[PDB]
Amino acid sequence: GSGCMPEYCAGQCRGKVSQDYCLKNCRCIR
Repeated sequence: GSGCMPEYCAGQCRGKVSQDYCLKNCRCIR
């Protein structure tokens, strides 16, 4: 995606689904 690097997403957002919301769309899931 755009607006966030993969290392920013996975370094703080848990698991694989919350990471994948950040990778596609730059948000983290509930």
